[PDB]
Amino acid sequence: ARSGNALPLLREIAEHLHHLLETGEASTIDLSALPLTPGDLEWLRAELGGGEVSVTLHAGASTLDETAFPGVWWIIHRNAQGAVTTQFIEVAFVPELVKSPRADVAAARAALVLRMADL
Amino acid sequence: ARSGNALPLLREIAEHLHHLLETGEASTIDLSALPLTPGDLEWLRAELGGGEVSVTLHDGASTLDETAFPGVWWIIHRNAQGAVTTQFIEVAFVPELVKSPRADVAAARAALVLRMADL
Repeated sequence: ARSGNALPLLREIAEHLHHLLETGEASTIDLSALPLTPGDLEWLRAELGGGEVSVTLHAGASTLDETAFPGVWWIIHRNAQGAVTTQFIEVAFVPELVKSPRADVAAARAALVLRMADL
Repeated sequence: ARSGNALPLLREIAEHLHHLLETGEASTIDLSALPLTPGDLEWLRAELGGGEVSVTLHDGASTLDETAFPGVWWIIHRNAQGAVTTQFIEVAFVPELVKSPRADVAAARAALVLRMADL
């Protein structure tokens, strides 16, 4: 039912939280790195619990849910039909994917300026 | 019923975007405080569109939605009764509210270390 791989997973998460706090460096754990059972991932999800912040990223669709441990985010990527393709744990103040990149923000401003000329 | 008074807001947004890029400083446009009609706000929300990131935060609940323009976010907080307490645009790389504070992450680390001893 369970592989026992889920607990070294918790120690890794704790180490990543330490790293985040000391360096500000975020990290990700690819859950497909280990052969986890529906049981392992199921147990890990239950241990981590649910937080107060839920994010949807539209590509397919991803969900980035803060667990009950602030700074620990459960990430599920799904295809356009809803099938899960990959799952990760990200240790971060906010997942990097949520942030608007600088080049995109500059291009946003340009788009807006152009749009203003047609209104 | 539209008054035409939301159109200047596109220029304001474009200026805030320039400011964010040049200075790294986020800005806000307090929509609730402006003399806009409901029609004006619907027009603006429709014009800015929906983007790649949607966030839900659960005191009452907030929605932090990226618009079609990267760096431009539409924020709404409702109290437990559903009443909007604030609605605003946030020009930022990520809204401040989604980030887990350092003190909360430090407590998470302590909690996880303690929990591991029980497994």
